[PDB]
Amino acid sequence: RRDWENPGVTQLNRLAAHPPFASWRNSEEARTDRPSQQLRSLNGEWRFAWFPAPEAVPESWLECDLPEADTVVVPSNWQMHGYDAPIYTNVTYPITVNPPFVPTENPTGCYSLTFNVDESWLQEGQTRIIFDGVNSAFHLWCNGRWVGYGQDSRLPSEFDLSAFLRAGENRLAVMVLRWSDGSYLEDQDMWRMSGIFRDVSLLHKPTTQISDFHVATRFNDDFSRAVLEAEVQMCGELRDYLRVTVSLWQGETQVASGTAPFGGEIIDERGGYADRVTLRLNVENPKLWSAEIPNLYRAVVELHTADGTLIEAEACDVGFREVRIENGLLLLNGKPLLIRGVNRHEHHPLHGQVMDEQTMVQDILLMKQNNFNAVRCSHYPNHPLWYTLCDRYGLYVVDEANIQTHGMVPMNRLTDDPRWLPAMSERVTRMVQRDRNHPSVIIWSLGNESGHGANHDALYRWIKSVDPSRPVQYEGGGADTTATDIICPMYARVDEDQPFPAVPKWSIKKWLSLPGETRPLILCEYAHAMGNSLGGFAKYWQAFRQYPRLQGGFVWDWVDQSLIKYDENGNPWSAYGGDFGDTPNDRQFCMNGLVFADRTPHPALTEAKHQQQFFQFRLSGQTIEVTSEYLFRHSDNELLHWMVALDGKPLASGEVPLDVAPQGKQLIELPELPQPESAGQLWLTVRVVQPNATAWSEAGHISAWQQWRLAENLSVTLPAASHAIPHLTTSEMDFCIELGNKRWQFNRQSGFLSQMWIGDKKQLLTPLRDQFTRAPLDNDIGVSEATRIDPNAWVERWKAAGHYQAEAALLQCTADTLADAVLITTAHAWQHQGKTLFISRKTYRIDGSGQMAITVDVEVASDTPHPARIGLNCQLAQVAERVNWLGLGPQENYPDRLTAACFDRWDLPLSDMYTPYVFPSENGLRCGTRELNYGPHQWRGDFQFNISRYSQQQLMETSHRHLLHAEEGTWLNIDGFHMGIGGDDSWSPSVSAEFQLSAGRYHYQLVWCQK
Amino acid sequence: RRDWENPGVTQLNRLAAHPPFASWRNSEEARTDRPSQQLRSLNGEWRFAWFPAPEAVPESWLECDLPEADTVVVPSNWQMHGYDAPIYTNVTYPITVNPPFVPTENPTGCYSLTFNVDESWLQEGQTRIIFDGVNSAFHLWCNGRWVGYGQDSRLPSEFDLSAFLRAGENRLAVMVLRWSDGSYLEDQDMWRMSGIFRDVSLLHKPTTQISDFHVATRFNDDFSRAVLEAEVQMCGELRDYLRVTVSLWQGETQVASGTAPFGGEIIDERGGYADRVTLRLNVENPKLWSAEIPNLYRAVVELHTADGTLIEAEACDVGFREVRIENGLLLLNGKPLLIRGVNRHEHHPLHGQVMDEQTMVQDILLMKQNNFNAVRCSHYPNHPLWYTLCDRYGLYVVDEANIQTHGMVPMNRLTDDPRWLPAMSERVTRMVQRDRNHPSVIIWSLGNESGHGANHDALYRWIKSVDPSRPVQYEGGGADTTATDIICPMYARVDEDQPFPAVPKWSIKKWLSLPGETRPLILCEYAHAMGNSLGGFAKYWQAFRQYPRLQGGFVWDWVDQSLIKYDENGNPWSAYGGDFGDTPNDRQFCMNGLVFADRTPHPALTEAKHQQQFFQFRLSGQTIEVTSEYLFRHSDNELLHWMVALDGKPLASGEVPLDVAPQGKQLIELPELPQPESAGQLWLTVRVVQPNATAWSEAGHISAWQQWRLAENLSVTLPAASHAIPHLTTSEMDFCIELGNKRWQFNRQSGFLSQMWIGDKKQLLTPLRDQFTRAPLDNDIGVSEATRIDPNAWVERWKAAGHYQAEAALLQCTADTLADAVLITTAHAWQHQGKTLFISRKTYRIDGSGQMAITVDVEVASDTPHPARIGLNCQLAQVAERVNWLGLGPQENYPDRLTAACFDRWDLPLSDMYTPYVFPSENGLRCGTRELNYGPHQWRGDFQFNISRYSQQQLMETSHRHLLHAEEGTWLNIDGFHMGIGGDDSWSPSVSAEFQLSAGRYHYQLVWCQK
Ligand SMILES: [Mg+2]
Ligand SMILES: [Mg+2]
Ligand SMILES: [Mg+2]
Ligand SMILES: [Mg+2]
Ligand code: NA
Ligand code: NA
Ligand code: NA
Ligand code: NA
Ligand code: NA
Ligand code: NA
Ligand code: NA
Ligand code: NA
Repeated sequence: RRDWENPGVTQLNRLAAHPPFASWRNSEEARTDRPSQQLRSLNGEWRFAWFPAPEAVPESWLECDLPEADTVVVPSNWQMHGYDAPIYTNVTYPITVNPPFVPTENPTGCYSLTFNVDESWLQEGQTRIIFDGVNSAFHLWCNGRWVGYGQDSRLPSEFDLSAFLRAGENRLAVMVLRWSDGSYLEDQDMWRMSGIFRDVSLLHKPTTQISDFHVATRFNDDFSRAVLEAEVQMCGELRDYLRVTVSLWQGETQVASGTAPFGGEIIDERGGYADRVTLRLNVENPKLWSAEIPNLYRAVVELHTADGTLIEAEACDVGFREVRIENGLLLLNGKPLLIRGVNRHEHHPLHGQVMDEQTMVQDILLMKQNNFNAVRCSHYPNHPLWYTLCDRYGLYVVDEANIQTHGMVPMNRLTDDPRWLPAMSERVTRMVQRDRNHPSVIIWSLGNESGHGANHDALYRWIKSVDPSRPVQYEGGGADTTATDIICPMYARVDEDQPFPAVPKWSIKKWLSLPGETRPLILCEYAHAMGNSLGGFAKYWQAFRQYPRLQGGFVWDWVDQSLIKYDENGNPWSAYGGDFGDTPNDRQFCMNGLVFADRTPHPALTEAKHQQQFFQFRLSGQTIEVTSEYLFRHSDNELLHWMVALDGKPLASGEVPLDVAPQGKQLIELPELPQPESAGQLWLTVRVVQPNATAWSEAGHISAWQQWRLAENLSVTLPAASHAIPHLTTSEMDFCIELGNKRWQFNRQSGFLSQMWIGDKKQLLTPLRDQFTRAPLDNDIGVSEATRIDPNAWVERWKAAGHYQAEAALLQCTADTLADAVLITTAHAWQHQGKTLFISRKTYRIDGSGQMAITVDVEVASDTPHPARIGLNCQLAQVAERVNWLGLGPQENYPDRLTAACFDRWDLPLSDMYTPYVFPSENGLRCGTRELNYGPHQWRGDFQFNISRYSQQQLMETSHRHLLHAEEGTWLNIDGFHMGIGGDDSWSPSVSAEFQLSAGRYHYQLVWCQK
Repeated sequence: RRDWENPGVTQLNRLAAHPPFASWRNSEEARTDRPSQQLRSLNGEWRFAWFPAPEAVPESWLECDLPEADTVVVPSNWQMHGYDAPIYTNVTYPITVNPPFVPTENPTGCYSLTFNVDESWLQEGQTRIIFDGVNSAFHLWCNGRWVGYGQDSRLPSEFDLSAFLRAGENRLAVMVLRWSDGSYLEDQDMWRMSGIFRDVSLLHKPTTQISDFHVATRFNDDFSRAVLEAEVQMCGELRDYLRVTVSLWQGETQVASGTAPFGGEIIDERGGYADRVTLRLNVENPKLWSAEIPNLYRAVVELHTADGTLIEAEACDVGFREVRIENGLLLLNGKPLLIRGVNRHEHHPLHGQVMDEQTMVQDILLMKQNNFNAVRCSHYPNHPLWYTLCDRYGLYVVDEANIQTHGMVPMNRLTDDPRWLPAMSERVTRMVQRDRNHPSVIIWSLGNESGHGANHDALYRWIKSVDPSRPVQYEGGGADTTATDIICPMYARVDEDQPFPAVPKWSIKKWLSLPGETRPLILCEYAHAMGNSLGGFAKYWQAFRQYPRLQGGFVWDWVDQSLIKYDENGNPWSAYGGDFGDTPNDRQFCMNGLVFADRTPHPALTEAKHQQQFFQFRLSGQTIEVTSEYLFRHSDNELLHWMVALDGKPLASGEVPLDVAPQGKQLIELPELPQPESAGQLWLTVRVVQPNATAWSEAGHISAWQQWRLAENLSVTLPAASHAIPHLTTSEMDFCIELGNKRWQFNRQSGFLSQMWIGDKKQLLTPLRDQFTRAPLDNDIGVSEATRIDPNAWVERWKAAGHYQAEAALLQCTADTLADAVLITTAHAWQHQGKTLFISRKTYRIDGSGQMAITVDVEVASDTPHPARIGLNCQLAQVAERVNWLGLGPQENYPDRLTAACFDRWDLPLSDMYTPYVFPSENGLRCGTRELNYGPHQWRGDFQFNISRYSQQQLMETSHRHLLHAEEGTWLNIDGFHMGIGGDDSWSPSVSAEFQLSAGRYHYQLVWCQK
């Protein structure tokens, strides 16, 4: 029959979808969410054999274990055990595009298990097997007898095994296909993996059973009264003595209870549902659920007889919350949401797409600790535990149907085809049937990047009909179609229009006010966090705060999709697409996360945390205004610490308790600050600290911060006249300057400081030279490759103009003796094929104090692409343990991503001054720096710098971070000016005009001396 | 696999649905709609073997013909050849209700055909088979090899046979199943038949082919400009030299043309459809399509090369029209429709559910001739030729999906179940894909009586998305749900509310103005035409005309669903449900047609014609005002004939051409009419006559009529005093009156006129007695049965009150002699077990002129159910050929169904005074009669009458019309008063209060004399 090549067959003998069941036979166990004896896990050691096609599977495998088979752990993806390569591709399909057919060579995973069943399970009731996730399709046998078939990798497939099992030993056989017609709806850009990758379980239900239940909560106008409505469905024989009781619990306190026999209200001419009942419980002053305060109740559904004998019980966590769009605003409990969201794929660097509790909790804690309140299930229903954890920890969830057809041409080719409506309907309907009782799910999504087809309109309406409690969104076909309640674009910019034909990405501010438009706007994807990125992140949040109908968005994305590989020595290294031998591939485009695969933060995470802060600050005189952005909670775990420092030297500090109502304001008057005697700039830093630990954070957690410049006292005092006078020694090749045992050598051929000496010790391994380039970031490169060059990309514009190739031509090199100093004057021109790109004019002034004052004035040809940087570089002989600077830090920061960084005195190990981006680039920059200290050296001015053991050349020429080698000495890059990093997306230039180096003429000055 | 018990499997290897194809290889043949050699009919003689189950089918049938098999005509229903019994059932399922399972005893029809295929068909291109209608499911084999599977009895199933066929002799094997999971969606109230009941064909297409095309017509504000947009899709290899030309023709004149290569506009980020193109043709002053003037163009779609070589051509008829709902009104071409509709099942008394052109054309002609402009496809897509004929003759069509689940408890059990959404979607989507190019289709329907479920809402939105040119309607779940653009109730009454729980049927006038309601109301079913019915029909049309938003409805229904059976002598008779040995059955509830199965009209059809007239009339003095109800056409085939008569005697007549604009008025001034010499009532009759023949009518066709009373001259002149004096003779048992040769005998024990003589000739066979009962109409009975009594039904109320058993008790019987007359005075009481139901007081006055004046005064007990009639009856000895009367006629007419009848002198054969309803009842009544003549007898007064060879007793006791026997003499029923017939529905009392005999006291008077 080849059911895996037929979209008319998505399942065979599969049971109906339903909310999580456990079939408790004790009500109290249901109430407390204790493990149920009737729900058994079949996870663990299974038998597995790989085959090139389903035709290669020997008939004997159905009857008994194959000797060639291995013992593997389930759940698992079989690629993670090295049976075949995990394929990765971005836009194009991993297979030949000819629907509904798949390749004849279809990797087949043969799973089997020998397991025990209690006789009590078979003497009464129903025994079913539950596969929470099988990728992408499977056939099931039990004791040699065929049971059924299933598709959709991301939802549970359940089969009745009551007629198949025997008491004692039984054997399952599961034939898993890598490719099916299901694969055409599963084109998410990620590692293409297969197998039994989610839990396998056995569930025993009584013959007379709860088959479905739906929980709704309606509210009065001010949410002081609620009605919990619970619809319960049954299967089996209806009897007059049957009853349903629904009880509601707040912790250990029962708040309400209701009992009724079966028999629903009349709904049409033929009567009503005899096999259903709806219970209604009044709740006075309900404790409302939100991400801020995840108040939960417990609902217990008891199926029983009139005399009080329990048949079975089911239960769920209930969150009293209302989600509605009104007057163009998404409201939760009557209040407008501001979505601090992120997209999160299910990814583990070691276990692939297998999810576990520890990884999930780790993600949620890190998200909430970094001021995220929302998550998008990109792009499929998640492991069932995810929702439980989001209910309890408090996160807003967008639950998304497992439908992506991004490789189709055009994108809507399947989704506009009525012949694919059945298969698509199943992916939407079975998701809703499973997850509808979770309070954390506030929005349904119809899938991702599948264009806009009629099937979307149909399924949009289906959800609106069955579940009016949640808005429906969908981005395909231009982000504002008739299939979405929310304008939900991907990578629409703040101020800049991108007017693509048919599917424009308008400025988000402009999009809101288009003729006739009234809906809220929440970006389903924004701020592409690929490599050194999140440039311009602050621009989004300023817009979100200013515009009521701009209600936030979901960052792309949470975690790098890298996998661990082992070299010749067996050492682990982070691998991306193309490293597993898969071709065609899309290189490092799978790594766009705010955290590394091991959940170590990227520098961008702190920028996200700062901008997503829940308290806003203003300073007027001595008064600090604190405004709460919380909608529900008072600031009952918040203390404001303030500190005033003169150039990093602390002068005054204090702490004030925060007492701010939701949306409220608190004024804090600072005490009289003493005027410092010394020159310099006073800086005020405030931080919000959480004194008490929570479910999601430790005691002392910092949740918010802000800085201001206070009084500045400019230095007017002249330094004391120096006793020593520097001497100029002139040879043919060199201008030399001597001061005691110190020496500065300027090569007259090159026109650069070629060496410095302190006694017999040399300071430089490479001369001090101008630098106008950086090792290209992911955003500089875009989609440009060696075989497919994108001439628009920043790196290619730099390469074509000769920026990386330009040679310094000496125009001038003179030396003059002043009264108290030696003045070296130089001029250079960087040319490429007759074209002067840059001109650098310098003076070097060395006086008796041992200070070298360097003045730099650069010309940049108006018609050359704006340079990545304007600065100097050298390789220092010194290798020191610590780096000490007065400037923005402590973390890496760039001009369009420095809001999170604070001005202060910072001291870090040299290793912290390098960011280990998997794909090496310009990294570790610190801006707004007024003083830098490294070993004996001190640099003073107003500059940007990075400092590491890796040259810009090595970073540029090395593909992976694990292939990098520490060079001799220390490479220093000191920039007068540095270009923004961008990141609005990673496939087109995204650096905003104000962060491009376009002024034409630039000036900076430095002082180099010994500390 | 048992695919016929799986709602997830509705087809295997079935090709996509599409508009009618013929694959012409000649453009002129496509333009002219001539037969195509590439479309071959496989209709004719096939081989057939019946089996009790699919398991009972021998494996040799796949390869070789069975000797036990018979030769049958295809298309056919196998129940019509007597293989098994055609089951009839209304609300209940004919099978055990256990979805998706069907009975193990599942009658299986094995069809096979051996046929020739020419090598040329297989050498190149694609050969497909098309089964237009197979009931209910089937597997297909070709030359022993399995091809595919299909469900949905009412749409074509198509399969590619290109790889299966061989040059020369080929054999098809079709295993048809009576029951499948498809049956759960096919629970229409009709005969349950099966087999290959629509056409079978072979279609040859090239490999590079037109695979789909859609035609839209859009207009400017005043319909003076139009754009025809034609989307053309292809299959096969795309080449740059490929072209599509769409040409539009008005007869033999090409009005527009457009040519383009393949490649549609960009629709998303992935581009557009390379295999599609859209052509736009401008049309100035288009001739518009309507039911009034069915103007058609021909669109020809040519697939060709750039150098001019035709590959293939497809085509369709195009009607330029716009259907939209605006401000609560359904509009066609800017004008509000008034739907004069009827429901039409596909039924033939000899061929069952097999349809032919002759029958279809016969139905359409009769419909249009009786002023119908609309048809509802109750309850499934029709034979493809139906739409062609409606396009060409001009009828508005509601195309309805083959979805009915009336037997489900509750009615929406399947339609609210997402697991049934795939199967339901196919029934909707494949209908739209087939029929979307037909201009006659103006409204889509989601099916019938399937409650309201979320699946309806999903499919409603699907249609709205893919085809915004047509409104969507659906009655289920209360007629006004979110799945309907039109309030479309079944059997909602005009003034009377029926407030059923959950699904009330409001008064249609009330329904429109319910809080928040804005939609149009068109009844999907109304005026149930079961037996002697359509009482109160005029009430609907008065309402339709008065209320803008009441836009008509569809009568239930067109044709009686009786079948032909034969007796011992081979004489045919009409059989209903239960006559074919099927049980449980719903008796004569299959016969609700306006015409008999052979298309002979019921009397009700003339009432429909008159009420649905397109011209309205008013009279003011001498002025006749004629108002056109046409929306588009001038009255360019209409002449007004007027006649003035005095008690049936013509005094003046004339004719005036009608020249009335649509919606316009014409005033016609009648000439000076001379005052008559005689006493009596002048009557004016007008009729609209069509002088010219049309496509749908003959010359002289009468389309409209109306009558008014003019001047009346009351008779004041005393008749010449009669010389003869009647004489009274008294015995103990009789009062006898003598006048020359004439004798009247009144029995003194009974109190009735027992005999009359003229010479030796006796006039009566049964005495003249009061009658208060009628042989019960289908409406009087409702759903009441002998085993299941409905005590609310009129017949049961009458029975329980003793009306049929009432025995006359004599209270008074006297004889008086007047100067010139004999006076007989009588009084009777009708009592049932001590209770007096009626009292009748009479006088009989016989004077010297031979005239017997009868005065009747009746008392009806206020607490007895209102009587069916208040009259007299007798069995006359005479059998005469003709019946002549001055009153309403010529056809049968009742108090609530007499608007179509005209007051004139009528003369018919006796047999025309009996209406042969298949289920015998009171019939043949004529109302408002002032004079009746039969043989030697004349009756004068103001009465209702019927006259036949059948007593009320025989009509009541005889089940079928073919079992009736002419009794001796002639049964005369003369009523002072007669109850209404009702018919708003036929399962509850429907006789309106104004037509019930509730006055308590009644008076009428008759004169009986010799003519
Ligand atoms: Mg399949
Ligand atoms: Mg700041
Ligand atoms: Mg089926
Ligand atoms: Mg009239
Ligand atoms: Na906002
Ligand atoms: Na990605
Ligand atoms: Na606090
Ligand atoms: Na690199
Ligand atoms: Na109307
Ligand atoms: Na019927
Ligand atoms: Na005329
Ligand atoms: Na009868």
